[PDB]
Amino acid sequence: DEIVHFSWKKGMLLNNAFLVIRKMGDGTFGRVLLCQHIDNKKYYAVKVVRNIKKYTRSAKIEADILKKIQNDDINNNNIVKYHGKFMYYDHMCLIFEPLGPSLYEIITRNNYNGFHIEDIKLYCIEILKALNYLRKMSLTHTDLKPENILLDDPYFEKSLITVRRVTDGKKIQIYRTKSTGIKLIDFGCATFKSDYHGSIINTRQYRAPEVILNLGWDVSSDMWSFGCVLAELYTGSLLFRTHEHMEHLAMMESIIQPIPKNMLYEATKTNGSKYVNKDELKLAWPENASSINSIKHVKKCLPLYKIIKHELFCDFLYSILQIDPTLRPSPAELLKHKFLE
Ligand SMILES: Nc1ncnc2c1ncn2[C@@H]1O[C@H](COP(=O)(O)OP(=O)(O)NP(=O)(O)O)[C@@H](O)[C@H]1O
Repeated sequence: DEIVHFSWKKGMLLNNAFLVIRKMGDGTFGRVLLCQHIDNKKYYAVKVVRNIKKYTRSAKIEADILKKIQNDDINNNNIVKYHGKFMYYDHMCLIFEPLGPSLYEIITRNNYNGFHIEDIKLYCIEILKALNYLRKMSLTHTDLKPENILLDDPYFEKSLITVRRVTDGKKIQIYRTKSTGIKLIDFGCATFKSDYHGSIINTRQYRAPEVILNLGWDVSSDMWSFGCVLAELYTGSLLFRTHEHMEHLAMMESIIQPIPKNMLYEATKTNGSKYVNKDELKLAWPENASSINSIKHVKKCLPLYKIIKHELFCDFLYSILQIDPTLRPSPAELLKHKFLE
């Protein structure tokens, strides 16, 4: 529950500097409050991490990672501006720039309809600037999702526009934002090239095939998540609506492409073994399904080209959503794609 988070009140004075105004959002580890500094009058987003000692330790690592990637670009290379940290008694507090709602929240306000394709193009360019920078810093975010991409404008300036819905061609109204600038947040699980690599990364629905199949992962795993984000920005819904790995894997074959024979072979030697039919070198589907509903769910999955009506964006998305991680393009290469010109 969200009651587990830091107890606050309007008019609170944190560390003899920050005046609490309101709550901006909650995670599972931290509560983010909008604060005004009493010395400079500037506004900040203060993330108050929970009392627990293990979350304090990870927040320190998060602070450390954030500090390393702060730069002098105009838009901070589309990475959330981090200004420093302090302790409020037992609480770790991280100081950020104040940002607007997530791209997910905007989807929610738009009735889970996708953004207009013109706006998708611009969000895409801006997210890629951030990913290209992280690549140059040898950093894998590991938690790319529309919830972790915030609108640069904290005032959320928008107006209603008319769009033909992608599914049926029905004329509907959605919100277009004035600003198209974005910032990446939530660098807690972020991993440098030289650092330790965990077995499971990503939010389940944005998880890369090589992570699920336990084949080892690198910075190219972020690229798979990015493709899921983009599909969601277009349709307003998750590309992979699932809660278990086996179903998730079978969905990948129905929507994108069959899993490369070499990857299924390398999976038999790892913890991805339980997903592979060793003899036939194929997915253990529908053998290892959990119910008939799970099978009907995977059967109901349309291939990507039926979902993505735009031709250049479809080609763009297939480039990204490559099951083989070695075949995925880098952010630098994607910025040269015809769709973004
Ligand atoms: N700079 C910011 N400006 C405005 N809102 C923010 C900002 N940073 C975070 N938030 C909001 O606070 C929520 C939690 O931020 P986050 O850094 O993800 O917290 P966390 O608990 O450490 N990680 P997670 O458990 O994965 O959410 C986000 O989902 C946003 O809604």
